[PDB]
Amino acid sequence: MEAAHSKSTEECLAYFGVSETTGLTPDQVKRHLEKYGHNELPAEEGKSLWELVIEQFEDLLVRILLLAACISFVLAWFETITAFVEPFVILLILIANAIVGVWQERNAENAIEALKEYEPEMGKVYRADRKSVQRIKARDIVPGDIVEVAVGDKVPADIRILSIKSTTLRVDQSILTGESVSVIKHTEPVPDPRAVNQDKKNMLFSGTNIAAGKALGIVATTGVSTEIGKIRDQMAATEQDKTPLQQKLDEFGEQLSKVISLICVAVWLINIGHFNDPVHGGSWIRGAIYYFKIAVALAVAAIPEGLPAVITTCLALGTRRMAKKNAIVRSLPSVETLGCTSVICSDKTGTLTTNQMSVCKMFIIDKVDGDFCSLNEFSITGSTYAPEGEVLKNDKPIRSGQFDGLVELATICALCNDSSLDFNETKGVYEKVGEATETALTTLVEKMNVFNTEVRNLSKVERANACNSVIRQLMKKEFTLEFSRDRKSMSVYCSPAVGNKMFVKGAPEGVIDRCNYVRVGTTRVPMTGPVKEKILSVIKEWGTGRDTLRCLALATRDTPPKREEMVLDDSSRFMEYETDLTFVGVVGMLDPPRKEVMGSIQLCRDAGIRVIMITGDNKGTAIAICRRIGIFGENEEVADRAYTGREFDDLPLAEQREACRRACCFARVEPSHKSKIVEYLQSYDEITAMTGDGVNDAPALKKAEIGIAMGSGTAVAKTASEMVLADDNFSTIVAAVEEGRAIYNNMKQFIRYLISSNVGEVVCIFLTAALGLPEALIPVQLLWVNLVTDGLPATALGFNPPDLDIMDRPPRSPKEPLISGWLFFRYMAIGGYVGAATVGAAAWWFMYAEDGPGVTYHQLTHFMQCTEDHPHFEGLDCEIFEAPEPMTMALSVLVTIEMCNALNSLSENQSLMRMPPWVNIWLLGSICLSMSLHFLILYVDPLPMIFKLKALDLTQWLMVLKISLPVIGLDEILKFIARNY
Ligand SMILES: C/C=C(/C)C(=O)O[C@H]1C(C)=C2[C@H]([C@@H]1OC(=O)CCCCCCC)[C@@](C)(OC(C)=O)C[C@H](OC(=O)CCCCCc1ccc(/N=N/c3ccccc3)cc1)[C@@]1(O)[C@H]2OC(=O)[C@@]1(C)O
Ligand code: NA
Repeated sequence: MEAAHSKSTEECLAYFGVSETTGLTPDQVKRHLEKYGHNELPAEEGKSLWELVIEQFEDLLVRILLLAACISFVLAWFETITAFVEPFVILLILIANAIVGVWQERNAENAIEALKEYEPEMGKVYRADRKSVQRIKARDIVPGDIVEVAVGDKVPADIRILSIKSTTLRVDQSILTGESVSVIKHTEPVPDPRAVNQDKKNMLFSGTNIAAGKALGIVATTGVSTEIGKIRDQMAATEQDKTPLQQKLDEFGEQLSKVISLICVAVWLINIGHFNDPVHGGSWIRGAIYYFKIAVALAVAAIPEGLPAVITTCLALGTRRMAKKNAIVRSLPSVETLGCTSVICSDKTGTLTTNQMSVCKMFIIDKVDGDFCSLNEFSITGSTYAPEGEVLKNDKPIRSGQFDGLVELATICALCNDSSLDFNETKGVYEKVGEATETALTTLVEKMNVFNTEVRNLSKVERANACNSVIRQLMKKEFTLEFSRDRKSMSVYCSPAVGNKMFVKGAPEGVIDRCNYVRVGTTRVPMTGPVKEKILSVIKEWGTGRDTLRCLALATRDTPPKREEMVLDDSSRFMEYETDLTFVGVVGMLDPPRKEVMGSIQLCRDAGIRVIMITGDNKGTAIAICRRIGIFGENEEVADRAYTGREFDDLPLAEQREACRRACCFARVEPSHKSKIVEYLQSYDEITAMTGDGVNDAPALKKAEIGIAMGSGTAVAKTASEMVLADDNFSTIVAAVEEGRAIYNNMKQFIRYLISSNVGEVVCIFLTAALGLPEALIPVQLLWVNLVTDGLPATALGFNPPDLDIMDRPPRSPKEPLISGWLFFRYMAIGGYVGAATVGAAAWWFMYAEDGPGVTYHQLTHFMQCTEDHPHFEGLDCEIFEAPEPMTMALSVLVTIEMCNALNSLSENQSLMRMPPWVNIWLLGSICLSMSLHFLILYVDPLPMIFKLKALDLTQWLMVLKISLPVIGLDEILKFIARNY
């Protein structure tokens, strides 16, 4: 049954054809099981380790490296023990990344799997095969089963309550909405078919816990058809878009594949003269090997092997840094999307305010005389739940007992209240026991002390519930009509130890409309026009004005109906029992905003981040609270920038999307509205942060770019969110967004640094193949630089001091490329220099170097013909063309250039003369280690044979410096162009 809440208990039994006493027959269970399936959510389609490994090798760049490794293995097979080092190192990189990926997925947690912790293992049913109850597996429960639940039981399916075998039935529905008080259930049907779950007073939802009582019911839906099952299907459908940087890697990969292939065509076209080369000759087996080991070098030089290690280590350190600021980020790639947040949708009571109620104002009727009227407004000091306060009128201490209207006012707050106070010695602070708005009333009557009781000598524990207990002795709480959203009030039936009385509290409009009289001290006066208008006017002054208070109308029924003429089980008749009331007074309490929220809203204004408030208050107070914390101006018109649940649904889908682009406040939203607002924001390409703390909020948290859960929220809300606020404070979001922009600012820099190095390395290898020179750089050397020599200053670039105007700029566009425009031309000139500096360095030692054999450029270009001992050759040893020394010139030039290029990466356009290189201390320290590591591989005896290197003379290093140092001069010239032109 889709709408079993709207059907009577007889209609539900008639639908399935099951008796409440006998239960489903064995043949009915057979057919109901085949029709509706088993009472369980679908299992996770877990990927195999093989599936992950394939995923690791699905990336094009990884595939290129694997191909290069294979070519290297073959070349090593047909070539010195060092030969197979190159294949192994490449493979080790790939293997490690895969292991990292596998570990990441294993650590990852799935919210849908979390939903299964709310699936009980067992369930109690009544079936026709046995007379007594049967405790079967909850998986085997089918719709139409007669199910019994009691205290401690977890509800196994969506159950329509048939009969409550106890006095009352209280259910803990906290998994749906978060930390909440138990809800009373009944058996009468709910008229509205489109009613929300909060109003389904006759339904037991799967996963909830029975707080107290015992009832018999009939199963309405099972599996994915339950309310918790519908939420799973919404989460399954939600697709997680790749972070902008992840998409850029996909872009950089496919564009790099085109350049590598076009270079292979370019080298073939440049060396097309080999078609006119004679046929007889052994240089063809050497030629194919020459271009194959250049292809391996071309792949290593193009791919930044160390970039993922530097990226994942900067995000991991930023997560530890955010954790000290109470921001628990779960996914590392989501830190980039955190700095890109454009709209923040936040709840109020948990995040924007402290959720610590306290009565601040109250008024009782002072005098009614025809058209004249006067009230007795009061002020209450003390913002905590402690009974330490003072009642004031016109800022003057008063004794509350001297006013008779306050005596009846306090008895309502003490009796029409299900909460209490309690003192904790481990913290020395009075704590809350129950609802926050009800605990404020118990604290209020303690500050009043309307009976002038002596509490000075009472202990702190006794002081907490002392004046309340006195009032509790005077009257006897017979029964309680619980709160319901249709009448928005609750009442209690009391008798003395004079006839009986009823004390009512609730929303002002509903309670005052049911008042026919007005309490004036101890007398009674009929409710008239000018009195009701004076009362309702002060209601709007406290709820809409600067006070932003939540008002509660308090009334009594001096002549309640007879006890036998009342039915305490019909929740629909509760409003009829709460009629013909006498207005006593109104109590207004404040949910104060946090201290750091007002400044955090202004930081979002300076950073171009829009804040949207989501409350449960009426539209008048929600707009008033927005004007208080800074969402709206005090005199700013907000006719089309604030909506409610009914207002938003009464709009067509066209005007709903237009409303979400200008709205900054949503009051009393339906459960589906959070996911609808996210989609409308995403339709405008907004990066939306959404808050929530229950399974109801779980689909909206996954749909939003960044779900934000509460540290005190449910486990499902945390597993569904990208960030968890440890202190539930809204300011943690702004601090996490600020840190997200700061991380990406430094992250943008070392990416450009490592990428520009790969550009210069390719130009170096393209010049080697286009001219026919010996290999100036070997893939083993390039891997050592791209992983270690350049990876250390890249990590150091992640610690660059952040800009002082980060929160003064609009959020970054996700489609903004890292390198484009004039910067794209810079790294071409820089890369064109590195490629020419390294190739020219190795060609120097071969040609103009005194320490090295002078050789003609033709000989160097035609060095593969040395074997002939041609007359064109001078009989020079052919082994010279394989000498180690020249590869050290190209390597030391490349290393020193990247050390200089790392200094130029401290700023995009600012000069080093203006922003000095010693701004980042970690960058200078990383350069020292990287250079020392260069000497380690140059001098420590095992390493240079592995890297095919030899030490350089003090004269040779000066040649490296005069070739590498002009990089700073070249890059400063390019920076000087962007600044002044
Ligand atoms: C890398 C080396 C070379 C030689 C190359 O071809 O690079 C070109 C290239 C692909 C781009 C271009 C480059 O084009 C040129 O330089 C053309 C010069 C021609 C000169 C001819 C002289 C005769 C770029 C380089 O030109 C310059 C001059 O910088 C600029 C730009 O690139 C980026 O902005 C970086 C995004 C990073 C994204 C983040 C990222 C993180 C980790 C990554 N891998 N982790 C791995 C780990 C393990 C395994 C594998 C990977 C990869 C990326 C782009 O145009 C880019 O193709 C694009 O679509 C843009 C918008 O991305
Ligand atoms: Na999400």
